[PDB]
Amino acid sequence: VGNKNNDKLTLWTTPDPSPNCKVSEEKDSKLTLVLTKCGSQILASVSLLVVKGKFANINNETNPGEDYKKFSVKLLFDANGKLLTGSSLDGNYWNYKNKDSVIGSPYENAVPFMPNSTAYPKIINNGTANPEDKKSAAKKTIVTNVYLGGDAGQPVATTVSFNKETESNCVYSITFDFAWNKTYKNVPFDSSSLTFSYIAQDAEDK
Amino acid sequence: KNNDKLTLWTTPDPSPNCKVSEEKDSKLTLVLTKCGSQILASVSLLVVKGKFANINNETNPGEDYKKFSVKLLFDANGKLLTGSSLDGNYWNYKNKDSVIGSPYENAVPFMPNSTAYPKIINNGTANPEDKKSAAKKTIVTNVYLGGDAGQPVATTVSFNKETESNCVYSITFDFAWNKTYKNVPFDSSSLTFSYIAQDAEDKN
Amino acid sequence: NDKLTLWTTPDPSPNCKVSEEKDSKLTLVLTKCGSQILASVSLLVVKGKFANINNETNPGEDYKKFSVKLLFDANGKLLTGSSLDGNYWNYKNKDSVIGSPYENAVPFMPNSTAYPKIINNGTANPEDKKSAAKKTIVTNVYLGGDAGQPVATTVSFNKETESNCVYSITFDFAWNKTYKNVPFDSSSLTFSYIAQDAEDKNE
Ligand SMILES: N[C@@H](CCC(=O)O)C(=O)O
Repeated sequence: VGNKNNDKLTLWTTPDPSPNCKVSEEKDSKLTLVLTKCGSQILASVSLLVVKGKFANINNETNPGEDYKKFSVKLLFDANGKLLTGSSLDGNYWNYKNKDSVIGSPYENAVPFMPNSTAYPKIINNGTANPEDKKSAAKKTIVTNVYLGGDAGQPVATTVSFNKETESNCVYSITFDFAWNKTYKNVPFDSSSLTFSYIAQDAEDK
Repeated sequence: KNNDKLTLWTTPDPSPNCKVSEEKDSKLTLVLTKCGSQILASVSLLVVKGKFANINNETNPGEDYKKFSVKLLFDANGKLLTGSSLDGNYWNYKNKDSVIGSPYENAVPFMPNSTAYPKIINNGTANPEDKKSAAKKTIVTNVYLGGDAGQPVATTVSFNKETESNCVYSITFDFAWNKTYKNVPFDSSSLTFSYIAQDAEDKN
Repeated sequence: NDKLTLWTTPDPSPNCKVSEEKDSKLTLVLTKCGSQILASVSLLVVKGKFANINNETNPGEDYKKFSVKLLFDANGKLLTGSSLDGNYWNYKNKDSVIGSPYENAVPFMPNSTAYPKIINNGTANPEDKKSAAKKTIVTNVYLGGDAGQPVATTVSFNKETESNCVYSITFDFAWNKTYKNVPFDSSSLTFSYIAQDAEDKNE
């Protein structure tokens, strides 16, 4: 209920979260996500440690199926930038920064942290596959690798997508898709930190 | 009014604004955000007509159909020069999802640092201690066509590499691929990068 | 722009030890964007073992990797065991450094909570498990800015204990290719990390 130390320029999970995320089951993972506002862009840092279930100890020798070689983590946001319930991330410690924790009250508005609707539109598809007015599927996308245990020999194909989701009537979204072709033998899903940026939505006029 | 001199951009949803093969054959979305001593940049390229709108290296083998470059040339004041791939009409400081009413006079603080990224590196028989870095002017990475991890494109961002139109600063995007792509539009995933900024003139 | 940048200078003299004293130029710029540091790093080695890599004539594993460490004290000052010399490691003034050594750069240090110095999980319950990998960024830089000359690059935060350091930034470089007369001249790498907060002043 009010502090001098709360910065509305950082929206985060806290830097050292308790289990806060669903990969396979409730609270089976720690998502560390920091969104820092640098004006027109968000500067983001993401790492995922899964602490129990299917992906806490990957073994594709003993679990060869394709459902054991990929998963997705979704953040769904409403018109005001609030986290919606169908999200992978629990909202309890998803809030503006105060020291190494969150502000006293849940945030009302985080639109300026949302991926820009104009740059990253949710998309309409009829007929005209190309009148040369065609809009970019890929632009909403960052494609890279993270590395399990910070080992360069354990890559995981990582796709960050902006405003790709429609679930729970969301207006904005950030999706992390992880997938690997290597057949990993007893490798915890513990991802190296990934820096990325996206163009920010502006605050509403009045 | 709402005009933000901490962002220099193409607008987030540009009309065709770029030449890859021919005039206005592509949409370059480039956002430069000033974070003091560094520029934070996001770039994506959609080509909407010509050679690279639908890559088919089965029907177009050989290497002029497997690479191209996009150049931004800047003068002493950071203004976009005419030989640039990018058209300057909607290259300007931000105003609420568009550009400011008038063309900018100065964007030096957005330019790649001359000291960090000197125009000409040629280390002679110079002493080791005096040697300058060719690679430092360079970022080497991949973007992915259609946001598909199986469609990589070797991407080099180069700073102050260009001499064209007697430019003092430049940003170059070189794209190339070895995969023989069958009907893949050049529609690149977004690339985040940073570079060291030139200081403002005089009393900075 | 000035107390918000901690750097090597953009065009440094030899300032770094890879094999021997002042055998390399580390360009490191740390820019404060509030809760995160925005970083650019590039390494040119100008003499010794790694100035002209030849793994045909020097096949051993000690010729195919090396590490560059920055060790920091409680106040964020560079400690002497560091690879980087502290003479031109300071807050920015134009394309150079301030007249006097800095007293405090805690707000540039990698967050202790996000990147704990010792965090090992013998007799830890799942919920209490701490991440080795989170302290890590793993990527490639490219020698000469050539896409055919990759170097596996790991940036690690608060991994070092040397000289009783409180914070650290480590650059590990390694390659499997057998390079024949390739100077170690790395392409620039952008990265960010979560920043330590300034300590509470007047309570
Ligand atoms: N270097 C500028 C900075 C302007 C400011 O910080 O307001 C000046 O003092 O002229």
